[PDB]
Amino acid sequence: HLTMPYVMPGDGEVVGVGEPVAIRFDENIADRGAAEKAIKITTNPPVEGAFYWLNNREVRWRPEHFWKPGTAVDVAVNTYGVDLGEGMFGEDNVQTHFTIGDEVIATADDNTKILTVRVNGEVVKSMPTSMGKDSTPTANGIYIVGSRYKHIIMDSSTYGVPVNSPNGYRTDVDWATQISYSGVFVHSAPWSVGAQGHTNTSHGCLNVSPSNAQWFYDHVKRGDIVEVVNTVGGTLPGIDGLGDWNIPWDQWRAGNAKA
Ligand SMILES: *SCc1ccccc1
Repeated sequence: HLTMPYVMPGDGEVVGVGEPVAIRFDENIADRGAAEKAIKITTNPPVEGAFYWLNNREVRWRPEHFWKPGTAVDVAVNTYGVDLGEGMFGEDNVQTHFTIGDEVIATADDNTKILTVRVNGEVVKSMPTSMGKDSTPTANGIYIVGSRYKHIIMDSSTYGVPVNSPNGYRTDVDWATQISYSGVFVHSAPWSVGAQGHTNTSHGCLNVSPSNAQWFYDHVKRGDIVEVVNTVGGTLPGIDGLGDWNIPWDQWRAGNAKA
């Protein structure tokens, strides 16, 4: 019984200031503490960080605050032959190096209905946006940018939710940047340009103009941050998959290796 670790982000990547280290196993880990002790993270400049498990197969490590731009990170997952509990052994090691890019923080403020992109503190874009309508609102919180798609079909049935049901949907969109595993995206919405900056019309996604969505796709990278503030929604879950920063540091740091 072997289990293979997979580390994100990829070796040689540049990622945003929000990117956690992720170590994800292809089997449930019975002894989380054993996995944690086998994983060594080196930072330059050196920063404290801590492990927190999103579920039984994936642990994350990050610092208290967003990474400092230019930080170099080395991840040594020394799991080959290590007993991860219930007679499961690590199949191999993984060794990954990556670097933190520029500080890119985009804030969507429902009081202004503008998505402002700041690069190292400077506004580079101000994008009118239309967010989730009151019945399906966009959650407030900190979102980590994930994958991007030039065109993607978003079908609720991907999440076990029938399309012709209350929480259902089926649409195709261009220039989509993923910001939660729950299915929140920044994307092109030419049909809501009138409403962008004025009225929330979406199902939760951040609708922007075709040009702004393409800009986002081209220039915002994995690990950059989107913050949503002042909506009528709740808070993005800490264990979403891209919601890691919504867990306060004191809780994160304490971890969940015994849970
Ligand atoms: S963008 C569609 C969507 C539905 C539910 C939750 C989040 C996003």
